[PDB]
Amino acid sequence: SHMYLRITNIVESSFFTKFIIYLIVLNGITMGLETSKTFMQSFGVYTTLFNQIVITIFTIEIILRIYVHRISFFKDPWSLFDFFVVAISLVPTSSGFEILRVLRVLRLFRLVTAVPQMRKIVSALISVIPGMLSVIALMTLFFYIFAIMATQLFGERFPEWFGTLGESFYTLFQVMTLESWSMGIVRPLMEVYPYAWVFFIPFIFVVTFVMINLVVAIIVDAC
Amino acid sequence: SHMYLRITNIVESSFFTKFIIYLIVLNGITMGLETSKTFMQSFGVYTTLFNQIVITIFTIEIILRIYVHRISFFKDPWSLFDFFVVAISLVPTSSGFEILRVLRVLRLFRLVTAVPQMRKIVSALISVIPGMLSVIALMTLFFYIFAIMATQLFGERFPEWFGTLGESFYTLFQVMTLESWSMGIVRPLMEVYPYAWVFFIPFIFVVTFVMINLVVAIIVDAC
Amino acid sequence: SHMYLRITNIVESSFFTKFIIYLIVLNGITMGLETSKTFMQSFGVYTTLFNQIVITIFTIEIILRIYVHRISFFKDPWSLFDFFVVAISLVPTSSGFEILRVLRVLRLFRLVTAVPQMRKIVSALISVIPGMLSVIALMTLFFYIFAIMATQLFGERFPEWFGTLGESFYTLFQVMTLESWSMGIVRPLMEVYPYAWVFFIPFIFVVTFVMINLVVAIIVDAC
Amino acid sequence: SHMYLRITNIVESSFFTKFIIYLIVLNGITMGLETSKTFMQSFGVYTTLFNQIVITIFTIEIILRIYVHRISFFKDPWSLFDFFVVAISLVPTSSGFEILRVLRVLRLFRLVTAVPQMRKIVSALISVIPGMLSVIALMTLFFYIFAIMATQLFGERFPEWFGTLGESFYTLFQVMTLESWSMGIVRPLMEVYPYAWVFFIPFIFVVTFVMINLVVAIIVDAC
Repeated sequence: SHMYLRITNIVESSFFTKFIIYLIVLNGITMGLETSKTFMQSFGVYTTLFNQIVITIFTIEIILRIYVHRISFFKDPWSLFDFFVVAISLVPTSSGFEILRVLRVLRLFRLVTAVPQMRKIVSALISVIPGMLSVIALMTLFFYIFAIMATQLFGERFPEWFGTLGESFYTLFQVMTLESWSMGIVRPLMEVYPYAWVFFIPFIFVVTFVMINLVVAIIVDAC
Repeated sequence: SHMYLRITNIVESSFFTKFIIYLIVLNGITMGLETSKTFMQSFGVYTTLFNQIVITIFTIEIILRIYVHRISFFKDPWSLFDFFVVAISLVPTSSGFEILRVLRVLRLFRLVTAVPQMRKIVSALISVIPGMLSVIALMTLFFYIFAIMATQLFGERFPEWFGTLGESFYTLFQVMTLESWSMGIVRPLMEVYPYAWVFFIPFIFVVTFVMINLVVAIIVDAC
Repeated sequence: SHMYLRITNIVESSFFTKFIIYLIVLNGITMGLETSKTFMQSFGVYTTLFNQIVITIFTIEIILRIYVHRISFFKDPWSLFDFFVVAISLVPTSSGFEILRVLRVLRLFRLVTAVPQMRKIVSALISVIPGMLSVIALMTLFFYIFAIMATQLFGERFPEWFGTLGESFYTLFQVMTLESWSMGIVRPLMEVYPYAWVFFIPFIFVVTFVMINLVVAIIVDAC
Repeated sequence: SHMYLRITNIVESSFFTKFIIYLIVLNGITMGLETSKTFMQSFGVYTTLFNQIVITIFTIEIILRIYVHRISFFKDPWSLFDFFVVAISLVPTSSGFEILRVLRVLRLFRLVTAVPQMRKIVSALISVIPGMLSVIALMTLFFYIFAIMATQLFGERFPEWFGTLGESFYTLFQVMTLESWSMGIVRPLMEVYPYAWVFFIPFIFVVTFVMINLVVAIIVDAC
């Protein structure tokens, strides 16, 4: 435990944290810049290397933290995130699709993990998630039922919006958000199915009512 | 109570319920695939056969439950649903409209009945319904008053959106959801009726205020 | 007080009320019908006379109520409404504009006055109005300030939406409701005024924040 | 305290305040008319003259208040506003941009300062601001992360909406307000990026959930 505690002193050290938070904010500022074609035609490679540096440093740091915690680590939501967020950043710039190449910017999310209050907020938000799964389940069931009916009621003449179980899923979500649901979807639809309003108005009521209730439940049970 | 009790311990059995819930999730998955033209051609008839089976099994099951409960059953909302939902699934594939054929997917709602907690949610939600009928009535009255005025104020030059008492009902509901209410309806309407904004702004106010007051009456009462 | 109390017995009588509520619902049903060109080409005049009858009866009834209450009447919000709602219905079908001819249907609103619970609801809703005048004032001030700035910043090149203090008032309200504020108004506007987003985003924040607060105040102060 | 106290009893006087509030509502009305080209031509110069007068009077008044308070004044938010608001009104009509010329109508905001209750409202509102900076920070971080990813995922083929870190910022805010988010942006985007819905639906979820959780944290804490 000499080398160990010698490390634990660095890892648990203040300098360490602040230093990582420093690279987060420094790297974060560099990715908004590496966004400019112009800037990349100047300080282009600079930013590229600096990004390679930061990631190395972050791998070292992720390793050091594994020593000091080991099993305790792979049971920490926050460390697990930082783990997978750096691994993605590790996948070679080439091969497969550029998703990984873009998901890379997900590292700036470590400024939520590497900073309390942010952790508190995020924790507080998520705390509610579990209490809504009963409703979130009821909803997804509802959506599935209707998406199926819409695919087989309008997918024929309106393939763009309902030709597929998934196309219907997307359209029904757009209707839920109320986004041009009438001018954009139901009016056109009615030019062929005069009673389509019988399918959609009720759908907008249930989904709305639930959403509203879902919130009134949270507010109400507390105070 | 010889044959009766034999029937009851089965109907009232754990196996029974779970077996019914299993057919729900199986038929449910099957109707999702039955949505695919490809699968329709590559695994169709079997799916068609499976559906007929499920419904048969459900009729047997619905009968067994009326034995074990009789008059108790017809007074249970949850069973009444399961009743009418399977009945709809009974009407022959042909004849009349295909809605009865598309309405069958409504059986997947038995998973709300056959599963507690789901029952609780749906119960919790509906519990509020009656506590809003006063407002829901006031609103519907409001809508009727305005739908009539708009039909006779704009239906002449704007048949599509207000030519009928019901077309006005639809448009006013769209205005309530605030969907394209200005670019879509009022701006165009004003190209002919410069003061039309005198009709719609107040309407959007009343309807909005009431909606909000409605939700505020709900959570406030809780704390 | 013999003839008087003899009247007061009729006016305060149950039969009376129910009888007026009967004509309300009967007349209300007739105005939704008198909405159909077809129906008016059949039972056309019938409905016309029946509407004349109802209004006469309502004038008698309004007179009888003045006797029984006198000064107490012109201090009753509900009676005052019924008063002005019938007077409008009294103005000759001809002369001036058809507004009066259409405002006529405002009488069906007497089913809110002529029925408790409806009265309660409406009373409960309005109860809050006075407590929001401080905010409603702040808002209108805000709107006036911005409507002025927008008229003089965009009315030049965008006269349809801001060429007038009032055109700007309408557009700013549409922006508040968030109705195609971006695609419809700001994007187009930015094709000429690159920083227009500096005027509108802040406007959407203030207006939104306030609206939200305005409600959180109500909810919160109670329980 | 000879000249000082003479100055104070005037500045601290009822007359003074009311006189200032009177000029606000007068100048306020005047700027509404100054909005009319007709009035501009039919009553213009007088209006122009009146405005110069008002501002002079307000400078005198702003000076008198710094005497009576001195260092106390510069530490008062309400007076600081009135200060900077009149200063802007001082910059010569010409030179630079006309914004300083349009920003003058911001003086009508002194009616929020010069009138209590208005001060209270604005104070009550702002009181909450600090109690949300944790979330407002988390959100802005979120927006930055996504604005960067979208600029490099769609800015190439969709310059208008995502070609710049800031164009993406604008579009993502529009998506947040849910304005044309589907018909307007995602549907079109999918014509090239079929999985783009994987980016936007989750974004609309996080942003929505947080917004709601935000308002729920506010009223709950109150009861």
